[PDB]
Amino acid sequence: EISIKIETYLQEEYGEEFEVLSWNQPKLLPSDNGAIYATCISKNDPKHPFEGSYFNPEEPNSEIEIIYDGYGQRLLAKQMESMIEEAISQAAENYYIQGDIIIPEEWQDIPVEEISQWKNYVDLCNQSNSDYKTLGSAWVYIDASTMKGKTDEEEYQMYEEVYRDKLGGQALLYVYYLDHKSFEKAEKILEIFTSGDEGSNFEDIIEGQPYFGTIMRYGSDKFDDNLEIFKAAKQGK
Repeated sequence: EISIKIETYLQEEYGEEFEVLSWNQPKLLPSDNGAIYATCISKNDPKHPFEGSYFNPEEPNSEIEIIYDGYGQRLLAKQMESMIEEAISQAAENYYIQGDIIIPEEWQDIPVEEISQWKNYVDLCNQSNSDYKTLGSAWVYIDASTMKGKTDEEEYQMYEEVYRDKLGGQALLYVYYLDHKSFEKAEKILEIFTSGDEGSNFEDIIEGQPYFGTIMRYGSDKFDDNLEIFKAAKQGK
């Protein structure tokens, strides 16, 4: 089975045990043996899945080939999530922070021990004022019923600090203020699918809910959208 091959590889490669929640192999005919896209979790971080790209050869008992396992990428997402959580955990009780960091083909060969250190990743991304890479995006989903009463100014200031002082490059922030029941349904989907691959029913749950979307550009200490835009977005108008 393809799942067991992927699980066995990840465990042998990284020491921990993993689970392939699901996998996908787009192809028009069953005869095509295109790339296999697997949604995986480590048992130690079971609520935050990551995608890996594999090829499974034709003949029997074939050892699975790795296009890109996605684990170095996941470790970078885990850190992005952690740094945002330092602010989000003071703003609300229930939430889901989804890191969306994509390592390009050029860097996939870099050893995981090297690339997974945030400092090295930022160095790789920040080449010049003309040659830079967006570090990533954070998709934060908050249960609006469980806010901790920090003022809008205090909340915004904390995010500004994470993006300016902690992340260290060009990055985007999305904060959805979902109603309780919406959040709880959302969370169940986010636990088993990666960023962007949540599905149409997820899009239906979050549609119309108030959210704030912005970017802190390369060489900028502030977000493109000021406090006033944040307050308006948080109400929804």
